Amino acid sequence: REFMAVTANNSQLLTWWHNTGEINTQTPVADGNVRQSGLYSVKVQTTPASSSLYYDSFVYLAIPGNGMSDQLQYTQGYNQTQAWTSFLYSHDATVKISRNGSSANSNVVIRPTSLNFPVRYDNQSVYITVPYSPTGYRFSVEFDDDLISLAPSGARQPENALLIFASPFENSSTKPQPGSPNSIAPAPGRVLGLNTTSASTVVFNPGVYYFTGHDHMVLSSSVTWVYFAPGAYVKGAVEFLSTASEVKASGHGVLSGEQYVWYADPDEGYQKASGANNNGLRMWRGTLGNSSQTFVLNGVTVSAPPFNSMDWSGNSLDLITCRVDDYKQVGAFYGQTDGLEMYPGTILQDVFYHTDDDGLKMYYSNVTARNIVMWKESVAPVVEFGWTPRNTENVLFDNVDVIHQAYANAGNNPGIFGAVNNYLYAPDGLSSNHSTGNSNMTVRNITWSNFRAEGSSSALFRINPIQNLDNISIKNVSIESFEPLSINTTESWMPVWYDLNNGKQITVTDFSIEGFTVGNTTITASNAASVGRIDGVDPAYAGSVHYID
Ligand SMILES: *[C@@H]1O[C@H](CO)[C@@H](O)[C@H](O)[C@H]1NC(C)=O
Ligand SMILES: *[C@@H]1O[C@H](CO)[C@@H](O)[C@H](O)[C@H]1NC(C)=O
Ligand SMILES: *[C@@H]1O[C@H](CO)[C@@H](O)[C@H](O)[C@H]1NC(C)=O
Ligand SMILES: *[C@@H]1O[C@H](CO)[C@@H](O)[C@H](O)[C@H]1NC(C)=O
Ligand SMILES: *[C@@H]1O[C@H](CO)[C@@H](O)[C@H](O)[C@H]1NC(C)=O
Ligand SMILES: *[C@@H]1O[C@H](CO)[C@@H](O)[C@H](O)[C@H]1NC(C)=O
Ligand SMILES: *[C@@H]1O[C@H](CO)[C@@H](O)[C@H](O)[C@H]1NC(C)=O
Ligand SMILES: *[C@@H]1O[C@H](CO)[C@@H](O)[C@H](O)[C@H]1NC(C)=O
Ligand SMILES: *[C@@H]1O[C@H](CO)[C@@H](O)[C@H](O)[C@H]1NC(C)=O
Ligand SMILES: *[C@@H]1O[C@H](CO)[C@@H](O)[C@H](O)[C@H]1NC(C)=O
Ligand SMILES: *[C@@H]1O[C@H](CO)[C@@H](O)[C@H](O)[C@H]1NC(C)=O
Repeated sequence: REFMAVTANNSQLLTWWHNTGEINTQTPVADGNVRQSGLYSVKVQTTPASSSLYYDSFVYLAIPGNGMSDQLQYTQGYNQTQAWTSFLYSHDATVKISRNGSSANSNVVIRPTSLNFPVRYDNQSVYITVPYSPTGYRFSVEFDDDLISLAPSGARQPENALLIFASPFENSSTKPQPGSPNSIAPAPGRVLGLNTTSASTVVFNPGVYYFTGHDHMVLSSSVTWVYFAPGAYVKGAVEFLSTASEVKASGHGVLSGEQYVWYADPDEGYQKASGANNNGLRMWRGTLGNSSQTFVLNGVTVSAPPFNSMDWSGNSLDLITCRVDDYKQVGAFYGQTDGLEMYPGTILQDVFYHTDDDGLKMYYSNVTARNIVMWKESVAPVVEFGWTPRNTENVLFDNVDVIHQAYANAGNNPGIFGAVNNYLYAPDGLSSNHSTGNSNMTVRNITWSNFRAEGSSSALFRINPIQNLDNISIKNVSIESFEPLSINTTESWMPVWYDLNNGKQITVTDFSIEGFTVGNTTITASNAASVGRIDGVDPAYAGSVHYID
């Protein structure tokens, strides 16, 4: 009979397919269709490896502009595309990647490079041995003959990326069990009524769903759980109306914003927002009441966000906290596609971020984020804590691998650790005016450890002390190489700042750097400037920046 995909559904491996897959690299796909990679084929086999059968795993594809040519102006203008595949496993597995029959053999580089997964080449295919881990893995497979140079940094990156998201099975806390109370399971196609349903749980089983570019998933006040099953592909954006103790989004399905134009404004027919009013449609949105709420986000893959990925509405955001795990953001080619907000007390781990703006937004206290892989695009720092002076303390960001960066100029506000200017006076974040800070606020007890920047990188830090800084520690940070000196994105700095109202000088206390390396060179106080390119620390703060060797 004619060939057909064969998927796995057993205790060791789960893969899925879409019969409405559409090969398309220039226009929007049909409402009920799913853009599929025409370049990469992926199959998975549970070890031990043998002549046994390999199971097909659907490879999704995201492209800049989502097929809307008039939206390309809102991207960086690169021709890069991003493909990815997800599967669940509970045992070591071999991932077999195949390109078309006419493609020549080419070695690959897996990022993060610290994974060191066994790789073998045979039968015009690439075999990667992915070990099982309860936290799973999220990595990039980069073919040497697919690398291109991104101007003006010259960064060497895949023209057609392929991401592999291997995740653990779903337990009863992330998957609606049989007999789950008061649930609703919409049929494939246009999804209606969720904004008025009396259901508590919305279940998206395998299939394709869409809300169009002029509506989104507004969930009624009774909905406290939305589930995206592995094999479910939902075109839309989520907004909870519930003010309950917990609102949750889980499952390993996909939530895609590809039908929305950049900066789509829900209050204006979803047309591009007027005057950068900051009302672009978020992929995750909620609204607080007068009581605490926890946002649990687990397993989901978000693709093609039309604006910031997430923000909660409310006068007091101190009552919201997040619990994020095994989550990914892909195909975020548009500008201002920020990573998630990590509200007070948040625990975020095992995440993959493709972002063209603020990545790890350190705006709240008692936050812990670890095991993150980031494909930083061309705008904003990897870590952001500028824009507005704040009282923030007790933060730990650990094990963050920035596998790529492609900045272009100083105006992009480049840097691994950055704090841009005050948004109220410098909307684009860059200004020589450093007298709008707040001497009455302090960011304290911050730890950024085990950060790794692969390939060419921007500056270690570009920090505006818009409020006092105290006890900030950088422990273990490796930069493989620096971007070109000519694009002015690699020199680190920290200018002296002053209080907006009384002119009191903002203070910096105990800012330590340890285990900082550039390529094969260890950075110390002696070569901090000449090799580490740290030459912009204000003389007033120089004595507060310590190199622990
Ligand atoms: C086959 O794959 C190569 C990359 O290996 C790609 O450049 C080429 O366009 C593909 N052939 C076609 C026409 O599908
Ligand atoms: C994509 O852009 C790169 C430069 O960044 C260029 O080398 C490559 O030829 C372009 N690909 C196509 C199909 O034009
Ligand atoms: C529910 O959402 C639909 C759009 O899908 C909208 O037309 C309708 O007015 C909404 N219902 C209410 C009560 O807001
Ligand atoms: C795997 O099988 C289970 C049980 O029949 C089913 O609920 C699930 O949808 C299947 N997964 C897929 C997408 O094939
Ligand atoms: C929060 O609002 C509810 C509903 O109006 C009310 O019953 C409750 O007393 C309020 N809680 C506080 C802290 O005032
Ligand atoms: C941080 O957690 C501590 C408990 O260790 C608590 O006292 C403090 O209020 C929290 N800070 C914020 C702003 O949530
Ligand atoms: C400091 O922050 C860490 C997180 O990095 C937290 O575990 C610890 O309780 C905080 N205590 C202080 C003030 O050092
Ligand atoms: C800096 O900006 C503030 C806020 O707009 C303004 O009040 C002040 O005059 C500016 N100072 C300089 C150096 O122009
Ligand atoms: C920094 O890396 C070294 C590698 O030898 C490791 O021993 C140390 O624990 C790391 N420091 C932190 C705080 O993770
Ligand atoms: C980098 O950008 C800053 C701010 O735009 C500017 O002051 C500096 O001169 C630039 N670096 C150089 C010397 O080109
Ligand atoms: C260190 O890196 C530089 C630049 O890549 C290279 O020229 C040099 O040979 C390297 N030295 C060692 C000992 O690896």
